Amino acid sequence: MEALVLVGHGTRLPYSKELLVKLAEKVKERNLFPIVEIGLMEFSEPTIPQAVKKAIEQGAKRIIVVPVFLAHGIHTTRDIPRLLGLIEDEIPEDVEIIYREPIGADDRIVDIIIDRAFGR
Amino acid sequence: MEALVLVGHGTRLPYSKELLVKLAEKVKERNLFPIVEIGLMEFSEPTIPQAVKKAIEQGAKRIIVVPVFLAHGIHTTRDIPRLLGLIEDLEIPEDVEIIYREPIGADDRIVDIIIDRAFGR
Repeated sequence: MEALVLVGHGTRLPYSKELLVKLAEKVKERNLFPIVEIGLMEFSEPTIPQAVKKAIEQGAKRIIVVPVFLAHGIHTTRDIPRLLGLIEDEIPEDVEIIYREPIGADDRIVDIIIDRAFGR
Repeated sequence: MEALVLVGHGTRLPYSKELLVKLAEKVKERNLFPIVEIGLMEFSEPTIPQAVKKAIEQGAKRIIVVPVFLAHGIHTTRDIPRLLGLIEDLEIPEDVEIIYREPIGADDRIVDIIIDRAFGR
């Protein structure tokens, strides 16, 4: 009934898509959602529309889209919302898209940054 | 003696720089480092070279540069390392040493954050 779709930038290099895959893999083993799908905005498949369609196919009526970006930007305020038909200018059913918020300057980002400083 | 320099993409929108600022503020409040500086790769000040120079001025000899990016990419493999003179293409004293660190990557804590975000927390 619920689907989590992780969505990321995507690059020509593969590292952007490896991350999303890894993250999706880690959320799967937490057994929080029935369906979990990734979608990359550019250069790589699956594409955001592809992910959403796949989630619908597996029977989800709540599609939670989470933007895996540190900071808001044009990609999150325009590009992705369009792709999701949340903004004027992929057509869903009676299903509902719930577009969530980016990572932002979470306390946990500070935690991670500190470890990185020390090579952990 | 040691400086943490947080380095980010930078955009024409301000959100990227605000992120860096907030993070730097939080690191300051943890009292782990003497000098803490942010540098944005494009479109904004301070610039990476500016941040490194500023850190040297305040007297640091260990410059820890952390790339605040989720994933490696050309910006972290090439652009930033050039700006740091770590890779053949501003100018660093013999006294100081750059320690270029690693990105966030698919940390367990990123999964934690993602879940909270999914729930509107």
